[PDB]
Amino acid sequence: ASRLYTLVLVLQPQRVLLGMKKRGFGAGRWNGFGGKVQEGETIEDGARRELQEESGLTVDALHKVGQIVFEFVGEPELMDVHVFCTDSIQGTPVESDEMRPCWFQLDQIPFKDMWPDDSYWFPLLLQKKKFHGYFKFQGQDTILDYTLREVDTVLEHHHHHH
Ligand SMILES: COc1c(O)cc2oc3cc4c(c(O)c3c(=O)c2c1CC=C(C)C)CCC(C)(C)O4
Ligand SMILES: [Zn+2]
Ligand SMILES: [Zn+2]
Ligand SMILES: [Zn+2]
Repeated sequence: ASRLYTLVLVLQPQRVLLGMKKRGFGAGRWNGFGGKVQEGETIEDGARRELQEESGLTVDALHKVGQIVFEFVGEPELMDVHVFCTDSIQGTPVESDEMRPCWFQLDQIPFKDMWPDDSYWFPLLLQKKKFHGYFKFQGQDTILDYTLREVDTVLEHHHHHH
C-alpha cells in the first residue's frame, strides 16, 4: 500500500528556492516543489512537471538525493517520496495558483513554517549527502517516530509503471 510522489529542492550555494502553498492542503507552509506522480508519467517527468507548474522553472538535470517514506496513523497507504535536488535552473521563478516561489538564505530556512520532517533531513541535503528516511505522522503537525540514515547511493525502486 503506497502512493508515488516527488519532491524537488532548488539549491544554490547560499540559497534555496522554496514555495509557499497558497491555499488548500498545507496552505501557509513552505516546501520543496512536488506532488503525486500521475499514471502514464515517469517519476522524473513528474518531478519536472511539478517544478514547472509550481515554480515556472525548467532544469537541465535532477540529482537523486533521497528517499522519504511517510506513514500516517490509521492510514494503511504509505507515501513513497522520491527526493531530488537541482543546482542549475532556467527561467524566472513565478507563482502559480498553488505555490509562490521565494529564495531563502540557507541559514534563514523557516523550519517553523515548513513540514516537521524538514528539520531532520535538510541538514543532510545541505551537506550534499544522500539519505533514506521514514516519518510516522499523527495529523499534520506531529511526528510519532522517525528513522533517518545517510546512504552512499539512493536505492533504486524499479517502478515499471513510472
Ligand atoms: C514533502 O512534503 C510533505 C511533508 O514534508 C510532510 C507531509 O506530511 C503529511 C502528513 C499528513 C498528511 C499529508 O498529506 C502529509 C503530506 O502530504 C506531507 C508532505 C507533502 C507531500 C509532497 C509534497 C509529495 C495527510 C494525512 C495526515 C494524517 C493529515 O498527515
Ligand atoms: Zn502508478
Ligand atoms: Zn543537487
Ligand atoms: Zn519509489
